[PDB]
Amino acid sequence: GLGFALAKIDPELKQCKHQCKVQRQYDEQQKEQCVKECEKYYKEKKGREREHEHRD
Repeated sequence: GLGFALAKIDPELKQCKHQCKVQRQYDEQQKEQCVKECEKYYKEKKGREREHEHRD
């Protein structure tokens, strides 16, 4: 299919995913779980969402 597109998402995952990928190296499945938790915050709230944006 046409999965080449980056398909950017909300920035809140930028910082949370970064934290997951920088702290304690994780396998594809292990990193999937951390993203799942970060993504879960976004998913559950499903609102405008706000963050400090200390990093990036």
